[PDB]
Amino acid sequence: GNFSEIESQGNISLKFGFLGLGMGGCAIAAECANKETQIKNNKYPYRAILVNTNSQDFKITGNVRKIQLEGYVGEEAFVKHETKIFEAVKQEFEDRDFIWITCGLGGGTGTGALLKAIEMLYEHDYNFGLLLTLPRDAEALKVLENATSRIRSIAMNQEAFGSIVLIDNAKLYRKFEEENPSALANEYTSYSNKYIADALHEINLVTSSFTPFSDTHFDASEFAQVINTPGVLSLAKLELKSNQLDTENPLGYLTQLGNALEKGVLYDTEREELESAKKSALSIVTSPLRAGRLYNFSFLNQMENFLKERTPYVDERPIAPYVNKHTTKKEEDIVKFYSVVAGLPLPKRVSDIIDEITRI
Repeated sequence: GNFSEIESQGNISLKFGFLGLGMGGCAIAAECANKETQIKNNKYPYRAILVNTNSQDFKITGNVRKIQLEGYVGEEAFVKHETKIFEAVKQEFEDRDFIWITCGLGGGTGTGALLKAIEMLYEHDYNFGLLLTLPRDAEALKVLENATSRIRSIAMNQEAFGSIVLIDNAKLYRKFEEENPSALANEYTSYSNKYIADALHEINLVTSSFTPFSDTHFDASEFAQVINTPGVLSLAKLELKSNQLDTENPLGYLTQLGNALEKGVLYDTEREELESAKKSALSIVTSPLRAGRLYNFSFLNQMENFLKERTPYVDERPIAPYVNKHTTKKEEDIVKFYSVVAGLPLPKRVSDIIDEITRI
């Protein structure tokens, strides 16, 4: 999670704002807003407004704005402080390009308050999306079936806003374990918030920090397009050595790429759900020496066909080759892939719950 080298010489594509709701949501939002970079004249690129009831845990500059709902978060308390909530949005997010309403599902923040925030930003013409966590415990999602749940209205109105970035806590916890086998569970949240913040910051950075090798780009404007696409969005990342990108024995590297597309950075996507994507963008980044030998029609055409067959309904999916002119000798043979796939369907676990609600 250290992008100091890339930052000093690069930039971010979108000035993100984060509207956190509830503990988990506010925790993620705060972490993103606390983000410190070496980007020149943009030390703290992200801003956040944290909406939560009063609490000591709430223990979480000037880039952050806290809004207490008292109650010492439900639809009622949200609506009862909506004027102050919106005034803070009006005063803190004027220079933002995109707002992420950050909320935990199955947690202590109802979908009722979530829908009200979505209605707010929509009625006021903001560019915004959803950054939502799914609980490690399935049993926690049953809350979505409760009498006051508005998960169905949110799902049915996906076209009103941008991408829904889902975060699978079960997934991040395992990465946390396999990563830090000696750490205590009590340390997970910290790691998690940081992983989420880094994932979003990384793609935001990569899309405005390197030199395009061709006329095909995955730049700030294309990133904006994808991020503003309705439906679920999945981020994927892969690093390989030059010697594996052998277009004559494509299975090694393509197997790795296909696996990365399904086992994303924050959520896992089924082959059949990916096939359902509406938008797709992918960037490759490597050294000047490697770029010269790697970026030819054989490789790029092979890449285009592979991706086309996996996301058949994507109108135009750019394969954008880039060169990191600042690549060290040690990183010289490394080839990095950054993928964004948008307009994905909601995952089965959530989708089954919505269908149950429609029946009822």
